[PDB]
Amino acid sequence: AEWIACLDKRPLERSSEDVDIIFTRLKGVKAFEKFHPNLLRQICLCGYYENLEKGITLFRQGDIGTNWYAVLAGSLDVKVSETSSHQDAVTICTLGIGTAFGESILDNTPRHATIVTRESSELLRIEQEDFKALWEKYRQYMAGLLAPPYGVMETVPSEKILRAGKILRIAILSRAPHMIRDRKYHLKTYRQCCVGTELVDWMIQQTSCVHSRTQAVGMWQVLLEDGVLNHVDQERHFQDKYLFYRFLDDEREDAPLPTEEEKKECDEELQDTMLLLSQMGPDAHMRMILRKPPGQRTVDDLEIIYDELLHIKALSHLSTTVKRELAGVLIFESHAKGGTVLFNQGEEGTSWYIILKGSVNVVIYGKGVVCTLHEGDDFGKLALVNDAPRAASIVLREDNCHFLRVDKEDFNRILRDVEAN
Repeated sequence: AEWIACLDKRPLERSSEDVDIIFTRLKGVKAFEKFHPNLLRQICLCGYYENLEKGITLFRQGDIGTNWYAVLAGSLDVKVSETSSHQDAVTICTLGIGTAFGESILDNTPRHATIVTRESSELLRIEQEDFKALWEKYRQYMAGLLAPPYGVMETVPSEKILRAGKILRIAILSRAPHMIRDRKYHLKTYRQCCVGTELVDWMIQQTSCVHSRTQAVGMWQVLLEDGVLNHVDQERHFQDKYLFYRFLDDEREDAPLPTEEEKKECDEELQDTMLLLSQMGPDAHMRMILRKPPGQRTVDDLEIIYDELLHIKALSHLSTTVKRELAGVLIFESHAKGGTVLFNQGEEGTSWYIILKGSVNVVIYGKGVVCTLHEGDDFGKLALVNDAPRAASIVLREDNCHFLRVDKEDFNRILRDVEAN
């Protein structure tokens, strides 16, 4: 609440002291995590703070705009009308925490849409003049965030996960050496690998009971999806079964040994590693489960899914019992190539989408890109209660986008199923 007072101060009277407090609060904004320190600094020096209650119209389709924004909290509905009356505006999508919008002020272009707060919200705003100055001075650090024509239409293991893989392999080679070895299966020999069930066994017994095998599976998956732990053949998902997996370091015949320094390192630096995977586990697990058809999920899968839906803000306007039923019906879909068209304006639709990873461009004929959506954002909700065709097109803005999808047939079945009480 301190940063708010800093932003509520005049720009010219802001000490680099204030700038530091505002900076800290803003460094975490999804749309900012890719900003050059100096850029995010300028913003802290010229930006303002707005707190809006639900139901307020920030601005209207057809007007000349005055500010650029970043959602700090709450969410907003983007509405567009095909007529001349705002009465005919339908909600196209919803913007959430971390998303920015309003860049059409750069060339004085009239707003393509009407934005209405959907709930109590907090925004960071930058006025026209300032924003234009910033854009000219930090363009290359923005061309990936802004919709065309101000930005562009579109745009191996991790480093942390690659370290956890290292740290576990040594703890296993240290405490349970017998776990990594050549294994004979069917007149064939698999070199230096581990066994699914035994990895789970070992994870549970190490620090923290981890409470369950399922939890363990999610945590190992975190490594297998990032490529540090791979199924001896190719499988994309980790299974608590008699299947062989291999760590990266064991990819070559000859391999170095944890030369004490590491062991000393692993020793101390292992505890947090488990806690880290523990945190990152539930997600990886859900995306592995949702790949199973609605009728092939165990009582346990649905719980793992449910647990995670509770963290999805786009679903916070739904009853617990409703979200419970949703786990057995949710659909998951990813697309590897940017430029891919999820659906086009004019097509029938019956699906509501929520973004898990990536971003998309919302295109409306004759106008172009009216706004870009990111993680946490959702679109197509109108298709769950209305038969009108898609009022816009959705195009992937980058590679490897993940989505959560809810279809109208399944949503209604649930809504009435819950009327049975």
